[PDB]
Formats: sequence, C-alpha cells, structure tokens
Amino acid sequence: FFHHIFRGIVHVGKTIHRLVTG
Repeated sequence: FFHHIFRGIVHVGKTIHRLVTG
C-alpha cells in the first residue's frame, strides 16, 4: 500500500501546490 499511499501524497500535494501558485 505504501507505494500508492506514498505516491498519493505527491499527487495531492501537486494539486494543492498548483492551486497555491495560482
């Protein structure tokens, strides 16, 4: 699960980071 769970963080952060950067 760590693979999906670990990677899931990157995706979640990726979207959040993009939103913050406008």
